[PDB]
Amino acid sequence: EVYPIDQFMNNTEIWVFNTTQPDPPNCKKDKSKSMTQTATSFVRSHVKNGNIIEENLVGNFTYFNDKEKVYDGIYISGESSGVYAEHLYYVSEDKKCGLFQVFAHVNDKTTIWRDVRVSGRPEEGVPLELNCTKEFDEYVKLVNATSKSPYTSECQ
Repeated sequence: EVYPIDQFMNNTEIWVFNTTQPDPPNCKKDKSKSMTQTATSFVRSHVKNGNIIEENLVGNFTYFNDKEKVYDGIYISGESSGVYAEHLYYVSEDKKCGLFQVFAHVNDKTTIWRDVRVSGRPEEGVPLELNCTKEFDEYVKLVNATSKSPYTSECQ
């Protein structure tokens, strides 16, 4: 069914825990700032050559699903990795794990990938909901993609 991306993104820190993005930078995370009824303002952060880069972005809520009552996606203008749309298509029962379809365009090159994102700092001995990670693993096998985790406990 459909999970409110506006609720998932209303968390202090959302980390990219696993991704099929090719060669992803380390320590990818979003930090919420504020939301209106129709858009969220947030800081998208990652590390490049030891430097923390922070982009102040606006995600405009929209609908991938048919019934158009629950926001499940955002449009993004000017994102530095070329991501123009993100579709939240699954969230765990405990609301800590979310699966994303990511649509990107840079330099006459248009790509898609998928993420497991975690609504908080992952722990040492607390695994994510099994259906969440397994559904992602099913996709990774189906498209024969390579998956990587941008996260380490050393991430600021």
